[PDB]
Amino acid sequence: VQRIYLDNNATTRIDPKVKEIMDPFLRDHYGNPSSLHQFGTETHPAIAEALDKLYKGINARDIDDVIITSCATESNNWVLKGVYFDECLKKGKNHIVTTVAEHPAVRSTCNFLESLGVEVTYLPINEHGSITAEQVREAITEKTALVSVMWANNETGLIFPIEEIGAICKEKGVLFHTDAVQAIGKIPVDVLKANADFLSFSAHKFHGPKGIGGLYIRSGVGLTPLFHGGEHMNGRRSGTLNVPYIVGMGEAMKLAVEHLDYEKEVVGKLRDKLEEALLKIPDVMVVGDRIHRVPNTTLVSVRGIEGEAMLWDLNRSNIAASTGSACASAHTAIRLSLSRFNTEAEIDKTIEVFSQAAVRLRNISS
Amino acid sequence: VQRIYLDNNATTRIDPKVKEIMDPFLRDHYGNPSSLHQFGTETHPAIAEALDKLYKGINARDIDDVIITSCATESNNWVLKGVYFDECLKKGKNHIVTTVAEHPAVRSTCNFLESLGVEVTYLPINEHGSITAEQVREAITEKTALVSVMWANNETGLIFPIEEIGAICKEKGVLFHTDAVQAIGKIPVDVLKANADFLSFSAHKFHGPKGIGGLYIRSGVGLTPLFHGGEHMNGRRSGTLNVPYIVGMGEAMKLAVEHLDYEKEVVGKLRDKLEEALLKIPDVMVVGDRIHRVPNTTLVSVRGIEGEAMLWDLNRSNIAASTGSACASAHTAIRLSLSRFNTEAEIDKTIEVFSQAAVRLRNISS
Ligand SMILES: Cc1ncc(COP(=O)(O)O)c(CN[C@@H](C)C(=O)O)c1O
Ligand SMILES: Cc1ncc(COP(=O)(O)O)c(CN[C@@H](C)C(=O)O)c1O
Ligand SMILES: [Cl-]
Ligand SMILES: [Cl-]
Repeated sequence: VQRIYLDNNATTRIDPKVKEIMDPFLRDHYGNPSSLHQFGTETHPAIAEALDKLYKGINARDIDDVIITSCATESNNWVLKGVYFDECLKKGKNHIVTTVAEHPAVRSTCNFLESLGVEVTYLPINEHGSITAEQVREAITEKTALVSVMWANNETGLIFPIEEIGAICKEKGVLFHTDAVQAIGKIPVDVLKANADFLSFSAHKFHGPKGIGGLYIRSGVGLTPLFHGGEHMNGRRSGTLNVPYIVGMGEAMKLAVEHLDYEKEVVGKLRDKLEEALLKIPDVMVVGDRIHRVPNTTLVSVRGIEGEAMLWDLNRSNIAASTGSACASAHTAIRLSLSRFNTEAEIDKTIEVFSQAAVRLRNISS
Repeated sequence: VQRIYLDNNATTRIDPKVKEIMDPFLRDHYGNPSSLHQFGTETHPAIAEALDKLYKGINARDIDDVIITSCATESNNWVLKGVYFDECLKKGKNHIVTTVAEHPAVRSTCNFLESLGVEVTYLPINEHGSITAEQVREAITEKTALVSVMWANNETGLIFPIEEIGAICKEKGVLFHTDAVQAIGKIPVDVLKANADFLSFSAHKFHGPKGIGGLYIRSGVGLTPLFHGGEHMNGRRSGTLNVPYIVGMGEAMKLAVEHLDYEKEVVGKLRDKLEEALLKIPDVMVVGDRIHRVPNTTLVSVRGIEGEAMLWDLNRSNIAASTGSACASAHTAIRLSLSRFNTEAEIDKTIEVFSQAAVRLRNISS
């Protein structure tokens, strides 16, 4: 059996170099880095190289922190609730502005904060598919504690006017956070260009293991810890370090940025090949803008066929893709998200199987 | 080089069967369980067997939840802060009772809760080395939201009068939580005998990977989530599942309980061998009770030699142990904590190296 994985915005395959670099810390070098003997200290070099790969991966400065978390969801919860106790409760700024397209890790936590009496403006999405950057400008009152905007959307792949919103947040003097999970590995990420005080990212989206993530914190920005115990990570996130996953996530970061040119020149080209081959068929239109998109994702709608149906028939031919709410009723569309491991042959066969399914389910609808 | 690891209360070695069972989910079966295609569903059986190994490992019922967390520190933070928003803020019960020997993951979070205006009684430790169970009885006011007591101490190995305290907490109708990290693998753990509403445990203490843990929640007990997003784990802890670490932690639980008789009949006997061989030398006395201790840990003090000194000289001979504050100034003592992989030969050589060091540093003190 030869199956084709086109759902890399749900999770990615661990790169062999990553599993490679992780194995020894699951095998013989199992010491706790917080220990003082050679079993602990023995682990510090590889840890430092990992963190340096991260700093250099997002262009963070040695003055800043790149705290290692359990996942991007922990990073988002820690940002929202931390700036809640920090600014909303203890500085009055009882307002947070974000988008309606944020991951449930953001939207749901902001919903909890509304439950705590916080006023939140969820910025409406336009027809182009992204935020204007001026929506936040007209949105920032004088009691906004934070602006949170994802770097790129997980369903549509649409990049957002970050860097611009970073400049606006610097101007009005307000905290800036970006869920950058779908940006790492796809497009370059610069915390300094973005004027971001907080940045989130999850490892299993650039071919690292699930269950580890990272939160970037600019120098001087305070964030009341989500994990108390105050021993690890300058006290900001307690708990024994996931040494293996840390190392492998450093290597996953490195390999991810070393394939950026490959991601746009090759992976994006296969995206254009598949997508363009797919809209040559009756009633199918891509959801959202096509120009400012991450190279690897396309989200297309189909005739009078729900997304889950094409997911089922595609699954029966061993091709994996997700759904994605689209335009209006929702109706659910197909999200196909490539990676650096897919080939053109897989793409041709995905167009074959796709068209066969389209006329199959489309004909059976009568 | 042959080095001897006697710091299993800091972390343990991943059992080969665990790395074995984990490998495929780092290799070919990398799908996100939240996905609907065969890559996601393909992972559900091994996940279910893992969770069943956990439930059966702590004698939890199918009605209860055993939520998978990032570590025991996340579990403790989630318990304290969750019952804070649940009971202290929204039921007035602005009081929490715990011990002074709790892990910093507990004590530090309770310190944060005091910062939020919560009254906390940190129960004093006695000369026997444990809590009375009646200390909580005389401590439970009518506005206590929760009692938190570790099952066994990480520095001394002393088991605590759990089950008794569980009965007291059932009587006065108050929430009961136990940090059971040092109990798993060492002694049997029964949530039903303990009348515990919340139980914490970390995986890397029974030969699983660092960076995954578990929190047991009795049926009907509400706990406002620390991770919002509400997709995973009945919504109580969002974030993509650490499929590999979940599987391996299930197997680590299983193998841990299948070696309980070996842990007491063999590992405890090697503990008694080393410890008894060690107090035959001048001014050294074990810290705390010797009867009700986990089979694997001993904490001994030495003459006029700080603990860190013996740690250094032992490290130079490639033997790993930790410290542990003891009695009075502190002075710091030696914590040696065994595992199921140590042999008698290692113990004899640890007594040799130990005595040589004792007279070495002891003589140089003049
Ligand atoms: C009782 C107890 N609870 C919780 C923890 C922390 O577990 P995590 O790192 O997975 O959150 C520990 C670690 N102890 C080690 C640090 C020691 O005592 O040396 C512990 O002994
Ligand atoms: C932008 C973004 N942030 C955060 C997350 C969650 O990451 P963790 O599970 O490591 O916390 C995701 C996952 N997306 C997947 C679920 C999807 O869109 O299908 C995401 O796309
Ligand atoms: Cl918090
Ligand atoms: Cl909370």
